[PDB]
Amino acid sequence: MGSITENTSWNKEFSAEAVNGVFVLCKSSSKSCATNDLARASKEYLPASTFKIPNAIIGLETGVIKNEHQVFKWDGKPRAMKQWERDLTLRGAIQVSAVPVFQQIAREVGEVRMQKYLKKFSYGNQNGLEGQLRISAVNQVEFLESLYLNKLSASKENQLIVKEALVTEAAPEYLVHSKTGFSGVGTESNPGVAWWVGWVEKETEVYFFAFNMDIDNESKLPLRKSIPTKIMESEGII
Amino acid sequence: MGSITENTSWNKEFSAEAVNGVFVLCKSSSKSCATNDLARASKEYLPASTFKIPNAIIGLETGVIKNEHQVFKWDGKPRAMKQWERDLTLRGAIQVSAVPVFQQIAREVGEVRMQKYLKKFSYGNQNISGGIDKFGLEGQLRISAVNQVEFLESLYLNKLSASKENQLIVKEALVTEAAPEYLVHSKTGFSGVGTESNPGVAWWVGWVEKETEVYFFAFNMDIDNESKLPLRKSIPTKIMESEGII
Ligand SMILES: [Co+2]
Ligand SMILES: [Co+2]
Repeated sequence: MGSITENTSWNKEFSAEAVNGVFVLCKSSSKSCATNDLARASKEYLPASTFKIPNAIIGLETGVIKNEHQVFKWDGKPRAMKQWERDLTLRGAIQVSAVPVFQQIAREVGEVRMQKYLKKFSYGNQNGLEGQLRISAVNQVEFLESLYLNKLSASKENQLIVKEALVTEAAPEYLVHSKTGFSGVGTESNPGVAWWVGWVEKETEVYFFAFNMDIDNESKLPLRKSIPTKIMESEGII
Repeated sequence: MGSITENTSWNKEFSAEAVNGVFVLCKSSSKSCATNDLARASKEYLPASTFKIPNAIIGLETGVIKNEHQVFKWDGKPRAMKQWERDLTLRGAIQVSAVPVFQQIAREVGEVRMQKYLKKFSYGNQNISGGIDKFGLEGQLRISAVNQVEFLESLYLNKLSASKENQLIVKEALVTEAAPEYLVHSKTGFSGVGTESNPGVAWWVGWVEKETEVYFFAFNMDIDNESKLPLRKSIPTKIMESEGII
């Protein structure tokens, strides 16, 4: 966000769970973010399901998604996960991380048009067989800020629609917009990535966060939520 | 639309607690509603804090509220509730039910423009007389449950005489519980207590997004004792739970 600061005490939470990752946190009025690893904060990883955010905005922007009330009806073919084998709203599709739904959105937007929006959005970047899209935590928090401030190259309507769909928790005092990613299990040599991106609105303040971690045990996935919670709890947030 | 339908069956929980109230419930796809009392459903009551919903939209439309990231700054003047003595966002001012913040908005909106948008929303009997900004809590403005539900349907579907973006802002301001399987939008209302013949009213109005479906509700009850209040939340819940919603 301009200047990024190291908070090495955060690493205690990671080390207690034997997890290699990075948490990035930004207070909105600060225009400067904090982290546990300076080098890993700006390091680019596959967005996985977190890509469903810029996906949903382009999908609306192109008219591929007509409006917020559009249902994505199940065609009949057996999908990879059971949770996906039902009709879905926009929030439904996002929260169950229904890949096929967004694959179909991605097809009828197009590879070139998608790329045009990703450029404008400044969402991650590309790299001679393919070169998959990767994104840095620093880029996530920058991304979500522009989404929150309504400052993306999209209508405010379309940004607002996606934001409600990103609502994951709600209490009288705070509102949590978040999205999870998981690229798959990996090895110790070559690990998968787990994401949690979002922001926490509390009081008159806003905190943007991007967390990622190496994952080589199925069982450690839920840690993508406890590490960022325990840090934000002791920071004095939630 | 479709219809409303008395179902005395729900009265169970009301008798259970000696509560004179009404629930309206409406399946959106079915385009139809269901209640315990057709008579009380159409009976118009003081909106109280449920009135913040319209006031938010009128405030956004009129430019009074600049946008969703507007901060309503606390001057340092004492307020009736500890919870109001802090700076507030839109969601904040709606959640803690901050009377003075919204009273300020009503006054910057004016009687004229408050009539304008309230006419356009078909909000209640639309009658705002008496006091420039008291019409919600202890004024002349009154609204039915069915009307609440009607209004809230128009909000969900962005059908109001107000821009979509302002409609979406307030819709987010109303999120009160989020789960993977469903989302919840509501406001509470509460006019006061006691009798001297005439008892107070207590509202809970919202809608629930469950899978592909969505259920609109408005609820009110008669309150003469302060304690039976949480039943404004719990009773409508218990019924939705039985009907299989949450
Ligand atoms: Co928000
Ligand atoms: Co909603």
